[PDB]
Amino acid sequence: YSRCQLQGFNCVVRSYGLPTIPCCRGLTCRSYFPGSTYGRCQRY
Repeated sequence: YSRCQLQGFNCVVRSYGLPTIPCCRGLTCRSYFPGSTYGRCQRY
C-alpha cells in the first residue's frame, strides 16, 4: 500500500491538486516542453 510510480514512466504537469500519485522521493517529473500537458519521470 502507499506506493509510488515507477522509473522511466510518464507524468502529468497539469494534475492540479496533485491528484495523481507522484513518483517516489528521488525521482523528478518534467514536461517534454512548454505548451504541452504531459512529461516523463526519472530517478533524477
